[PDB]
Amino acid sequence: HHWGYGKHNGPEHWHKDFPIAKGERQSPVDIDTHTAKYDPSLKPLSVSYDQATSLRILNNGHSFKVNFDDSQDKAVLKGGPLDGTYRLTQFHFHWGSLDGQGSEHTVDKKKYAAELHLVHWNTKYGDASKASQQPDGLAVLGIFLKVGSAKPGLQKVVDVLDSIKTKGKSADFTNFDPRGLLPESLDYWTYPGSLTTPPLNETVTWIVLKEPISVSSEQVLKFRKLNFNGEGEPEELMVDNWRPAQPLKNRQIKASFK
Ligand code: NA
Ligand code: NA
Ligand code: NA
Ligand SMILES: [Zn+2]
Repeated sequence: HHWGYGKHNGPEHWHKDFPIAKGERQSPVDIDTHTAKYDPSLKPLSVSYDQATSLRILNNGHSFKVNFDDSQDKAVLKGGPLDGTYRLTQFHFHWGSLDGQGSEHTVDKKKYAAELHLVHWNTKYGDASKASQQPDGLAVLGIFLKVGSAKPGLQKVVDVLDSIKTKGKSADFTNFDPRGLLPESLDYWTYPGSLTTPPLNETVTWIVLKEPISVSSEQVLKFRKLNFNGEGEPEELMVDNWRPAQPLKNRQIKASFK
């Protein structure tokens, strides 16, 4: 009886195995754009992805994930709310059964069709496992997806999904450039939060970009052909793999822009 997104194992059940699910710094949250305070001292955000080296893509039964070779000082996030340097290790997505839902964060209660999470670890902790345990160990760059015009840089991802349809499948996935997934603006909101999947560790600085990327209906439809199940099991489409907004509790969301 593994955690998932269904009626009997979904987000409302997670707290039994992972009591931190009811903690003080859980993610995602609704971003109240009127309450968020512009912070004129945030340093400029620096997203330096030109030497990123992708390795493999996987269906883990909960999302699809592209892992990067993070053994060297390449693809890094710094500045903004962050102290030091955070190294990209993987990205994955959350998406809906319909275009009107799928994101984890919301903006004034608005749900986007999907959300991209680029996950980075603080290099002061040596690798991602140790970093994942520290209160300032991880930084996730979150990017909303809306349905409209195609995102050309997503197409190479979309086209490999047929090869990882079911849980447990993986494939080599080299030379993917995550710069092709970024919007024009780096305007963002930031707050202290958690992983949005078990174990829900409260170790993430969230940086959520204001500007969504547009992807086509056809691109997101291909996400929805993935399966939660393993090969040979009854087909359950991988859709609505998003955790809803959690209580903000005492937290402040800061804006990088006026
Ligand atoms: Na990792
Ligand atoms: Na853009
Ligand atoms: Na769900
Ligand atoms: Zn995620």
